Amino acid sequence: HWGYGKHNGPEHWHKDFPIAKGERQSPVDIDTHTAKYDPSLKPLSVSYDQATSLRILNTGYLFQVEFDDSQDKAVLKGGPLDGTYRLKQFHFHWGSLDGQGSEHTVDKKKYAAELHLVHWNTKYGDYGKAVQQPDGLAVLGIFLKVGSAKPGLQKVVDVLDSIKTKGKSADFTNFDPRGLLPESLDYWTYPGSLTTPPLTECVTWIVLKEPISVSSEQVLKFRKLNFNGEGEPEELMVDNWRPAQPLKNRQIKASFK
Ligand SMILES: CCCSc1c(F)c(F)c(S(N)(=O)=O)c(F)c1F
Ligand SMILES: CCCSc1c(F)c(F)c(S(N)(=O)=O)c(F)c1F
Ligand SMILES: [Zn+2]
Repeated sequence: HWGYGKHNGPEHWHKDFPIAKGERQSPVDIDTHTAKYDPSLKPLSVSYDQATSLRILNTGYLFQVEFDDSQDKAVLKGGPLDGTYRLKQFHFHWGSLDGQGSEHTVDKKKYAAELHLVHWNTKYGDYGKAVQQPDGLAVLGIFLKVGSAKPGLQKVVDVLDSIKTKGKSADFTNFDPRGLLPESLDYWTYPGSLTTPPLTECVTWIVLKEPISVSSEQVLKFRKLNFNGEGEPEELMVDNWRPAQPLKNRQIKASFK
């Protein structure tokens, strides 16, 4: 199966998922000097006041926190989006070293990790339909740098030892994703794709300019997870990021400056 290694990593994915070589692949390098300020973009509206987390899961590729998306609770709207997108899950990608781990880059700068909050377009009724459509998903991306601890991340960090291996889950209720946001909602936006197979071109990317700070100890705990399942040989879950893909004809828009 696909993964992040020499044998089955990003450079191999095209053989099972030919859209890997498509015209709107993600992530990309964000060249801050060619991005266009767009005074017509709206401020993002991130409404997470009624978010209901359910569960945290080690998928064998990453870990994800899942939300009850059976009602209009936690929604993203505004900015470049038409309509209303419902929060389904967040997850992270991270490095073996603090020097790498993010999927998007900024003027070629790699961050230690990248948080993705995945939302689906409620015009399509549910996630499984939405992920098939060109404007099905909106993913909010937030860079992590290593520095001061992020207090709102600690509840996540502390549960990871209960989901060390592929397929493990744990109840994860009452987690507030507002704790993971930076102060500023200034963003870049561009049309792209899932960054993991099946690499579908269904994503409007919204990448915040301001990183959040996490401690060395918090990211260290991400790196103790395992790609493998229980009772299989230990492979640390590190470097689960796809490198930047060709921008092709696309324009990155900035909400600011
Ligand atoms: C023997 C186990 C690895 S075989 C393999 C593979 F090499 C891939 F590149 C892929 S891919 N194109 O999905 O990365 C794959 F699914 C595989 F099963
Ligand atoms: C694979 C599709 C099922 S889960 C998923 C996803 F929805 C994403 F948007 C992304 S991402 N990285 O494009 O936000 C992701 F990595 C995922 F694993
Ligand atoms: Zn992701």
